[PDB]
Amino acid sequence: MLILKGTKTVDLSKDELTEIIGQFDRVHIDLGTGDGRNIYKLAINDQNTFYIGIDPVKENLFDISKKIIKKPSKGGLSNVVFVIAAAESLPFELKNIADSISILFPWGTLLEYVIKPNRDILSNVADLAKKEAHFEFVTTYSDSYEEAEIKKRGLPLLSKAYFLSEQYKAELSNSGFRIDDVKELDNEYVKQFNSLWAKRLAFGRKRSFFRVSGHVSKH
Repeated sequence: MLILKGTKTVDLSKDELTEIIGQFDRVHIDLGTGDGRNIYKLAINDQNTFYIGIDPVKENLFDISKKIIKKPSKGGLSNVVFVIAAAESLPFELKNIADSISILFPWGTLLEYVIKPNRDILSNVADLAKKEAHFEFVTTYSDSYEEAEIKKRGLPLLSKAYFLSEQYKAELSNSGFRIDDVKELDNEYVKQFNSLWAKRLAFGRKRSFFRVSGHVSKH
């Protein structure tokens, strides 16, 4: 398993990970975490949870990664690690570790995995979580082109009706996710997030966002 220490990637063993999370009552995993700013804000405000942000593009994380390793007086944190990995190839070391898991504003292939949904991929995501872990997926089209691309490929259109459908619910269930709630949210809700991408979404044109949440049932 590869983690980020500043701008450098280093190996982290299962045994090392175990020792780190031993100091926390809860563990949260944010998949496709982006620039790290969402995780940073959560972590600084909740020192009783260990936050794992996973992203395949390490350069997206450099700035926040450099911040978390500073002294506490300069913004350093001890309850955050950034894992460099993709949804299609998650580290075995993260199996059965999370009390909660989020996928926030995914785009491209990750978004397709969530909305189709891709059973094989979501099953591997569910494997990261402990029995009955909380989950939330928050989705929207990134831009008109992405909307057109997903639609051209014959993928389902993002709507509350679709996420409420018996078919989506059954498919997520087969992947190990029990949907408890589906909400349509607005730009104002998104303003709560701290990532640059979320700010751009929140303050840009009016857009529909959807939150599907519940608990991991696979276990």
